[PDB]
Amino acid sequence: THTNTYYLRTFGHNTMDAVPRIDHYRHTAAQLGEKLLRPSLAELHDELVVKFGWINGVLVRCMLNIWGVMLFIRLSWIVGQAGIGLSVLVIMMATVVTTITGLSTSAIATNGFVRGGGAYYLISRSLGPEFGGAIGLIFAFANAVAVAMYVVGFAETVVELLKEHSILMIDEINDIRIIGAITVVILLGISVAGMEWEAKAQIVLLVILLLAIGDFVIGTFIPLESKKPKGFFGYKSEIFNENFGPDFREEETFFSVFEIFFPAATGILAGANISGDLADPQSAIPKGTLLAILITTLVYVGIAVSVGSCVVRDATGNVNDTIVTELTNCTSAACKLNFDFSSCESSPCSYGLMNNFQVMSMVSGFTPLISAGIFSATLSSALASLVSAPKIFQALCKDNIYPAFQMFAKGYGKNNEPLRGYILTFLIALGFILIAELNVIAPIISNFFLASYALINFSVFHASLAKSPGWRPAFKYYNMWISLLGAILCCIVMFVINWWAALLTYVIVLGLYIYVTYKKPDVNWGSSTQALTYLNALQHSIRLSGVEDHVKNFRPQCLVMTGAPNSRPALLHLVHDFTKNVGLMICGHVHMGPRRQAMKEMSIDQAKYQRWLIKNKMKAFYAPVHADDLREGAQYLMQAAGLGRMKPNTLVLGFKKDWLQADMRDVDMYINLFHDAFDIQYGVVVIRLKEGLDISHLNVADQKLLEASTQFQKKQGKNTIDVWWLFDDGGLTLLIPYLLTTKKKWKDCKIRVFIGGKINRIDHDRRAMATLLSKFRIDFSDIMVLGDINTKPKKENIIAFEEIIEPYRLHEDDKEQDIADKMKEDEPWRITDNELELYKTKTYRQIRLNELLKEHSSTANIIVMSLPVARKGAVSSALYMAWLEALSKDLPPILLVRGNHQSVLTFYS
Amino acid sequence: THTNTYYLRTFGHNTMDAVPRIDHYRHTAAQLGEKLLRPSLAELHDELVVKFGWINGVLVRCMLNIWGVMLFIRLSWIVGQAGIGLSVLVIMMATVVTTITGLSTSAIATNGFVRGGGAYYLISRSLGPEFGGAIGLIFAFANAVAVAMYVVGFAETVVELLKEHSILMIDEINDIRIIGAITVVILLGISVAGMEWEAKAQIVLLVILLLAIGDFVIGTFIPLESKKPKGFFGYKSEIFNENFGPDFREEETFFSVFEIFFPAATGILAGANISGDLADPQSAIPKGTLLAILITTLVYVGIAVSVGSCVVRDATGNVNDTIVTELTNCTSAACKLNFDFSSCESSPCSYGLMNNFQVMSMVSGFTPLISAGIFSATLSSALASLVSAPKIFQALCKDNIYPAFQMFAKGYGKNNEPLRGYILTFLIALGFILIAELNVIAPIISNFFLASYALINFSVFHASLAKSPGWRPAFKYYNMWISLLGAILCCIVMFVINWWAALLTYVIVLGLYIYVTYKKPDVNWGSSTQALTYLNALQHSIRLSGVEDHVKNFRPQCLVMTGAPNSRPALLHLVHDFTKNVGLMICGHVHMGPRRQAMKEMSIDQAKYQRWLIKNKMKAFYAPVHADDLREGAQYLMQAAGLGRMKPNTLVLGFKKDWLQADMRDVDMYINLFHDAFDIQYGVVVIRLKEGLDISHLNVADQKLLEASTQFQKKQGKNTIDVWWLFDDGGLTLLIPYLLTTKKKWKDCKIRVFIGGKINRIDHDRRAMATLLSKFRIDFSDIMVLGDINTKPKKENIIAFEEIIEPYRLHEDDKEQDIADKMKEDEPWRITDNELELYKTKTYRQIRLNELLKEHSSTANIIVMSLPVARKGAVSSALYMAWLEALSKDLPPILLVRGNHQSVLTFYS
Ligand SMILES: Nc1ncnc2c1ncn2[C@@H]1O[C@H](COP(=O)(O)OP(=O)(O)OP(=O)(O)O)[C@@H](O)[C@H]1O
Ligand SMILES: Nc1ncnc2c1ncn2[C@@H]1O[C@H](COP(=O)(O)OP(=O)(O)OP(=O)(O)O)[C@@H](O)[C@H]1O
Ligand SMILES: NS(=O)(=O)c1cc(C(=O)O)c(NCc2ccco2)cc1Cl
Ligand SMILES: NS(=O)(=O)c1cc(C(=O)O)c(NCc2ccco2)cc1Cl
Ligand SMILES: [Cl-]
Ligand SMILES: [Cl-]
Ligand SMILES: [K+]
Ligand SMILES: [K+]
Ligand SMILES: [Mg+2]
Ligand SMILES: [Mg+2]
Ligand code: NA
Ligand code: NA
Repeated sequence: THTNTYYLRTFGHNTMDAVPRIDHYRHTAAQLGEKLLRPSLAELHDELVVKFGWINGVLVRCMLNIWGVMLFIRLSWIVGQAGIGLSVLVIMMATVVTTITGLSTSAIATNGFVRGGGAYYLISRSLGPEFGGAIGLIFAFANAVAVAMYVVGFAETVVELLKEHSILMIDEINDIRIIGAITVVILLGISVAGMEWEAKAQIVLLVILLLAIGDFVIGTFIPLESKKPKGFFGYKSEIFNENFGPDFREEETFFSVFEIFFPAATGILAGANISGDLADPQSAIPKGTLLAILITTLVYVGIAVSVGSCVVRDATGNVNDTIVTELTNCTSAACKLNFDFSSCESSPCSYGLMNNFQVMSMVSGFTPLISAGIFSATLSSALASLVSAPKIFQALCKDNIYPAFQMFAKGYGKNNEPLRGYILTFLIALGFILIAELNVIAPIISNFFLASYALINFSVFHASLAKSPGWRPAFKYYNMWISLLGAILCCIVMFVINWWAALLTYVIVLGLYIYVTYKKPDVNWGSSTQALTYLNALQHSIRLSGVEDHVKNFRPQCLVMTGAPNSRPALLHLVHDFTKNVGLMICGHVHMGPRRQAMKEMSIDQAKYQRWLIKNKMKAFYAPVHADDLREGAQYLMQAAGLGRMKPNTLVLGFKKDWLQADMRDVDMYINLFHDAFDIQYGVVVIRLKEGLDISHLNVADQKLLEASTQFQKKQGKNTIDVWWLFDDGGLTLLIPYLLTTKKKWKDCKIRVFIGGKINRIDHDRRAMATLLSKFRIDFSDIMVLGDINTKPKKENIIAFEEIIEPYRLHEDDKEQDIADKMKEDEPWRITDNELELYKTKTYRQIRLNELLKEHSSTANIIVMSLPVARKGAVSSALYMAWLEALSKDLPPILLVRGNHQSVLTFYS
Repeated sequence: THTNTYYLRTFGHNTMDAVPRIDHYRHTAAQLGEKLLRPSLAELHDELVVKFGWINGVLVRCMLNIWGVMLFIRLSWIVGQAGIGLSVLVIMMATVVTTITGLSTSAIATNGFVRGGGAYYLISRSLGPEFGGAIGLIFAFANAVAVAMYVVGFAETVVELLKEHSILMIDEINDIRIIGAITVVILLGISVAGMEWEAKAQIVLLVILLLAIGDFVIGTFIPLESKKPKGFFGYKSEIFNENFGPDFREEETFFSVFEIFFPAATGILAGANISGDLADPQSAIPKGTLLAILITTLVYVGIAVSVGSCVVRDATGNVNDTIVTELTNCTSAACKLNFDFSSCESSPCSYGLMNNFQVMSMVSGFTPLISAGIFSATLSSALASLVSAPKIFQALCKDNIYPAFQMFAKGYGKNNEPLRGYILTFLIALGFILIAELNVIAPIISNFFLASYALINFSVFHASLAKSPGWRPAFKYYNMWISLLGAILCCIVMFVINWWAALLTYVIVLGLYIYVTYKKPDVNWGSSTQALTYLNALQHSIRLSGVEDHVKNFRPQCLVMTGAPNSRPALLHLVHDFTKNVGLMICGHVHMGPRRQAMKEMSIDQAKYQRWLIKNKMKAFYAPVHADDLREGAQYLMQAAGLGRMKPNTLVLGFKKDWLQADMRDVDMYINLFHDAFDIQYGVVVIRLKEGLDISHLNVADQKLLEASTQFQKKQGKNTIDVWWLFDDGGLTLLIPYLLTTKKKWKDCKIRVFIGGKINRIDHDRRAMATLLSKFRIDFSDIMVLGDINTKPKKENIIAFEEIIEPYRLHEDDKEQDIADKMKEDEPWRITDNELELYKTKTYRQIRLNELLKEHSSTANIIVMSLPVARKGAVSSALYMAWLEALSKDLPPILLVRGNHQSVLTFYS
C-alpha cells in the first residue's frame, strides 16, 4: 500500500509520540527547541568562550597550587626536627586527608553539569544554600588570605637574597612590605590580563619549578669537597641511619611539625574552582586532581628522604675543621665519615640540617636555579589562589545568598571575568601583606581550608545517606563511610592545630549557617537535605505503621471539611486549637465543575493552599479532591485520605446555617454526610456560629461575620467552657474541651460540666460524676446536674418548631396513599407523620435542651454538647436538620460532638 | 398526655442512648451487668484483702527504709571528716536527687490506677516492656542485696556490743556470719507470717527509733563532767566554729564522703513498692513519699549539726584531764574549755569525732536506748527491702517478660503473697551475708538504685515529651525539665562514685534492654514510646510538607493495585524491588459486596494485612477501600490516598490475562482505569506474566504459576535487563530498571537499551543515545538500534490479530446505521471499523514490536518497554486491550511503563 522507502523512514514520524532525545531534557534556550519538544501527556491523551583541557586546566593548576614555600625551604627543617620516618608519616597523613577530600570532590563533581565556582557550586548544589553560602564565604576569604601569604613568602625570600649582598632599601619588614606590594600589583595585572595569559605564565612557572627540582636531584648525586664542611656529605647510609628518629632539637613537638607542614597540601581545589572555564568537567576534575595530589605527594616524600639521607642535622661550617686528625673515638654520624660538623652541641654553629633554611640551594649544583624555582613555586601558588578566590565569590554572589554582595557578580569581556572580585581579593591580600606578619594568621586559614574539605566530605556522605535516585554519581571510586571518616579526620586535624582557631572557625561557620537559614533565600536546587527530609518522613511513617493502638495513646485525627483553607477561618483555628501538637489535621476541599478545568484548578490550589498553610503557621495538610458533589468527595476523603496509621478518625463540619434558604437536595447531602461518617465508624463534630463560617465573599452583617471569624485567634479571656456531656460517646465530648484547655490561648478558661440526673438524686449523681471525672484526671470548676430535662418545652417553642417544619412535611395522613408514596419517592427528605409521632419525645428533648442551654450556658466562651444520632432510614434528613437547628439555635459558639462510641478515656495505667 | 411522673424520671430511660457512667469504662470482670453497658454506635445508627492507708502504708515504710546504719553510727564520722557545712552539703545533694526522684514517681503514679508491684509497674506502664524488665530485674536484685547489707550491719553492731563484754563464739567474721544468718531467718519468718504482722513490727521499730533519737537529743543537752574527757563538751560556739570547715584527716575526700553517705538516702520507693496493697495509690504514694523524704532529711541535717557542734574531732581518753590552772597558749577548740582531748596530734588518741564510731551512744543520756535504736533502724530497713524485692519480682514475672521466671509470679493466701519470691530473696541475702564483706558490693547496689531513679526521671521526661493526650497526670507539682535534670544528675552521681561500677551497671542495663527488645513480648500497655513514635512521624511529615519538588529529588511513589497483599506475590515483590528504601509504596485493595459485611471485612483485613506486611519485611502500606467496582475504588485511592507530599504518582497493576474469557464490562473497567490514571496525571506501570498474578485460589499449571510467583524472590543471576525506550515519557522507563539494578538481588543483571532509528544512520543514533544516557549516568552494557520498525509484520501475525479481534468488532460498515448506533451505545467497548482503519499503523506497530521483542529479547531476565497511550474517545477499550495483548505475549516477565511525561531525569546538578 506504500513504497518500500516509506516503510524505512525515521521511526516516530507517523505518530505524535516522540522518541527520547537530548533536546527533550536540555533547558538551555538553544533555538527555543524547534524540534526538541516532547508532547505532553494531555496532548497524546485528550480527546480530539575559552575552555581548558584536563591537563592544563586542572592538573597543572593543582600541582602549582599544592607546591609552595615549603617545597624548597622548610622541608629540610621538617626532616631535621623529625626523623625521616616521622616526616614521611606527617606527609602521608596530610596526603591522606587531601586524598579523601579529592575523592569526595570527584564524586560530587561527576553527578551533574557544574557551572561556576569549584568548591562553592558543588557544595551548594549537593547540600543546600546555607552550607553553600557559609563555605563559599569561608573558602573565598581563605584563598584571598593565602594570596597574601604566598606573596609574603616570595618577598621574604627575595629580601634574604638581597641581604646575601649589600643591596637594601629600608628595614627588613619595610623591604618585605615593598616587595610584597609590587608582587601583588604584578599578579593582579597578570590575572586581569586574561585567563590564557595566566595559563601561559603558569606553564612557564611549572617548567621552571621542574627544572629546579631536577637541579636539586642532580646536585645531591655529585658531592663536592667544598660542601663537605657544610652538612652535605653525599649519600651515606650512616647519615640515613642517624637522621632517622625524632631528634626534636627545640621546643617543638610532632604536632607542631604537622601544623607547620599542613599548608603544603592545601591547593587541591585549584582545578575545581576553574569549573566555569573547563571544557568538560565530570572528566577533568577527578582525574586531574587525583593525579596532581599523587605527583605532589611523591615529590614531597622523595625530596624529604633524599635531603635526610645526605645532610647532617648539625654542621659547624669551618674549613679548618675537617680531617679530624687520623683516628677518632667519635660515634657521631658525621664523625664516621669525616671530622666536619663536630663540636656543635655547646656552641651554636652556623648552619646544618637543623639551623640552615637554604640547605636545598647548597646541595643543588646550581644555586640561582633553586632560587628561581622557589620564586616560581611561590608565585604560581599566589596566582592560583588569586584566580580561585574571585571565581568562588562571583559564583556565590550570582545566587544572591547575601544580597549585600550582589555587586561582585557582574562579568566583563567575552568570558565573564569577576573584575570586581579581582580588585577585592587584591585589596584583601595587599592589606594582609602590609601586616607582613602572617605567622598568627596561618592557622586560621589552615582551619578554613580544613572546614571546606570536611564539608565536602560530609556533603558526599549526606548525599549517600539520603538515597535519592538522582544521586547517581559517575565517579565510582568513593565510599560513604570513607567520606564520613574523611570529614571526621578533617575536623580532628583542624582541632589538633590551634584549637582556638578551630573553635573560631566553627563559630563563624555556625553563625553563617544560622544567618542563611533565617534568611531562607528563594531558591531550591534539589539538595540532599530535601531528599533526607523525605526519607526520614517515610521511615518514621513506616515505623509508626507497626505500632499497636491503645486507648491512652488515642489522638484525635480530624478530617476537617473546610473547603478553601482560608475560606472559613473560625473552623480552621478551632480545629487547630485541639489538634496542634496532638493528633493529625487534614483540610479537605471538594472541587466541582468540569473535570478538564477542575484538574488545573486543583493543581494550582494544591501549591497555593499548602504554601498558605505553611506561611500561616498552621500544622495542617491540604487534601484537594475532585468530585461531582460534596458527599462523594467526602466519601473519597473518608475512605482513602491519610497514610498507614495516620489516617483520620473524626469528621469535623460547619453547620449548614442557610439550610432553610437552600435546595433540599443540599440538605439531604449534608445529612447523608453525617450518616456516612457514622457508617464508617467516624466521630462527627459540628461547629455552629451565629454569623456562619464563610468569609470568602466578604455592612453591619459583614462586619459581625468578620469579627466572628477572627474571634478565635486572640487569648480567650477566662469566661467558661461549658460541656454538656449528656450521652456516653466514649469520652470525645470531654476530650475535646480538655485539649482546648491544654493550650495557652485557652488556659484561663475553666471547664464546668453539665449532666442529666434524677430530681431526688442530685447530690448522688453529682458525686458520681465528680469521682468519674477525677479518675479521668480532667480538671473541672463545677458540676451542674439538671433534673428538668424530659419536661415539656414551652408552648411557644413547640409552635415555632412546628411552623419551621411545616414546609418540609409530607402530610401522608391527609393524602392518598399512591400520591404520598410518589411524593416520598422523589423527595426522600420529606418528613412523614409517622416518624414525627414516633419521635415527638426526641423533638421535645431537643427543644428543651435548647431552652436549658439558653438559660444556663448563655455566657460561656464555648459550648460542647452531645450530638444527637438519628437512626438511618427512620428519620428524615429534614427532621435531622430541624433537630440540629433547634438544639443549637441562638447560642454562643457551640460544638456538637458524637464520638466513635469506643472509649477514648481511661483511668487505668 | 402523661402524669406529673414520667416527666421528672431518670434522664435517659426513654432512649437507647446511655448517659456517661463509670461502669461504661470499668473493664473489671465484676460490675459488667446490663446497667453498665454502653450501646454501640451501630446499635444506635443501623436501620431497624488487706489495704493500708497512706500513713502506715507509705510514710512509715519510707521513713523506716531511708533510716539505716548511718543514722547512729557514721553520721558523726561524716561530720568529722568533712565540716558541718560540707556534711550538710552532701546531705542536701543526696536529698535533692531523692526529691527529684520522688517528684517523678508521684507524677508517674497519678496517671491512673496502679495495679501492683512497685517502681517496676510504674516504669513499665510509662515507658515500655524493655525498660520495665531491665529496671525490674536491677531493682529486685538491688533490694535483695540491700537486705543482705542491712542484716550484715545489724550483725556487726551486735558483735561489737558483745566484744564490749566477755562474750564471743568464733572469730569476729564468723560470729557476724552466725548473727546474720539468724537475723535473716527471723526476718524471713516475720515477712512470711503476713503483712499486718509486718506492719505492726514496723510500727514498733519506728517507735523505738524515735525514742532513740529523742534520747540522743536529750543527752546532748545535759553535759556531764564524766564524758568531758571524751570529745563531748556540750553545746559550745568554739566547737561549732572549730568543727565547721573540712578536715580530711585520713586519705579521704569530699567525693568519698558523698559515696559513703549516699546509701543513707535510698529507700524512698518502699511505699511505692507496696502499691498492690495500698487502699488507693495516686493519693498515698506522692504525699507519703515526699513527707518521708522531708522528715528524714531534716533529721539527718539536725543530727549532723548537733553532733558537730558539741564534740571535738580529736579527743583523749585519759581521765587525768588537762589545762589544770595553766595559761591559755593553744588556739585549739578544746583548750577554750579545758585541756581534755588534747596532745594527740602525733600519737593516735583513744577516740573522738575522727576516731570513735559510737559518739552518739556516748553523747546520749542512756547508751542502751541508742543501741536499741540502731538495732531497730537496721532491722526495719532490712525488713522493708526484703518485702519490697518479692513484690517487684512478682509484678515483673506476672508480665511474662522473662519466661524462665514465670514460676515466681504465683501467689498464696487470701492476699496474693509471693512465697517463692520471698524464699529467693532470702537465699540471695543469706549468700551475701555468708560473704560477710559487702564493702566492695555497696557501690554496685548504690549504682543500681541510682539507675532506677534515673530511669524513673527519664520516664517522666519522655512522657512529657511525647504529648500524648492520655498523659494527664494528677500530681501537678513536677516539670519535664526538672525531671530530665534529675535523670542526668542521677547518672552523673552514679558515675562519680565507683566509675567502673557505673559502667558495669550501664552495660547490664543495655544488655537487658537488648534482650527484651529482641524477644519482643506480646504486650501492649500504651507506653510513651508509641506516642513518641506517632508524634515523630507526624512532625517529620509536617516538615516534609514544606519541601519544594525538584527533578533530581523525584522518587517513584507507586500506588500498586494488588488486592490482597499476599494474593499476587510477584507484583508485590517487583514493585518492592524498585521502591524499597526509595519512594513510597501503597498496596491498594478494593472490596466489593454488601456494605454491612464489607465494613467488618475491611476492618479485619486492615489489621491482618498490615501485620502480614510487617512480618514479611515489606515496607508497604495497606490501603483498603470499599467501592461498588474496581474503577470506583481506584478513583478513591488515586484522589485521596497518601498524606501531604507523600502521595502516589504512579499506578501499578497486573495485566488482565483472562480478558478474552471475561465479561467485556470488566475489560472496559480495566481500560477506564488506565484512562483515569492518565487523566489524573499518573504514571502507569503494567506487569504481565505468562501464568498470571493471582495465586490465592491455588497440577502442572498450578505448579508453574507458583514457580512464577516465587521467581522474583531469589537472586536473579547473570541475566540481562532489556529496556525498550521507544518514546520519551520523561525517563521513568529508564528510571525503573536502574532502581532495579541498584539492589543486591539485581546486581548481576546488566541493562540493555533498545531504541528506534533510521537505516543508514545506525551509528549516529547509537552514539547520540549513548551520549544522552551517559549524561544521565545510567550504566548500560550495550545499545541496539532497530531500523526494521514500521515494516509490515508477517501475514500470519496480522491474521491472528484479526481473528482475535473479530468477536468484538462493531462492523458498522455492514449495518443499517441505526442498529449499529444502538449496539455502540449499549456496548461502548465495541471496535468500530473507522478506528481500525485509522489506527492500522498503530496495530501493525504493536504486532511488529512483539515480533522484534520475541526475536531479540526472548532471553532477557525482565523486559521494560514503553506503554502505548490510546487517545480517550478515539480508541475502543477492546482495541486498547488487543493492542496491549499483541504487544506483550509469549515473552519473559515484561513491564509496560508510561511516565507522567514530566522529566524525571536530569544531567544538571
Ligand atoms: N467544597 C465545599 N463546599 C462547601 N462546603 C464544604 C466544602 N468542603 C467542605 N465543606 C463543609 O460543608 C459545609 C457546608 O456548608 P454550606 O456552605 O452548605 O452552608 P453555609 O451556611 O454556606 O456554610 P458556610 O457559612 O461555611 O459557607 C461547610 O460548613 C464546610 O465545612
Ligand atoms: N480488588 C481487586 N480485584 C481484582 N483486581 C484488582 C483488585 N485490586 C487491584 N487489582 C488489579 O487489577 C488486575 C485485574 O486482574 P483480574 O481480576 O482481571 O484477574 P487476571 O486478569 O486473571 O489477573 P490476576 O492473575 O492478577 O488475577 C489485577 O492484576 C490486579 O493487579
Ligand atoms: N609554614 S610555611 O612557611 O612553610 C607555609 C607553606 C605554605 C605552602 O603552601 O607550602 C603555605 N601556603 C599558604 C597556606 C597557609 C594556610 C593554608 O595555605 C603557608 C605557609 Cl606559612
Ligand atoms: N556506708 S554505711 O555503712 O553507713 C551504709 C548505710 C546504709 C544506709 O541505709 O544508711 C546502707 N544501706 C543499704 C544500701 C547500700 C547501697 C544502697 O543501699 C548501706 C551502707 Cl554500707
Ligand atoms: Cl584547596
Ligand atoms: Cl528506693
Ligand atoms: K599549598
Ligand atoms: K537507706
Ligand atoms: Mg456557604
Ligand atoms: Mg483474577
Ligand atoms: Na606553587
Ligand atoms: Na531502717
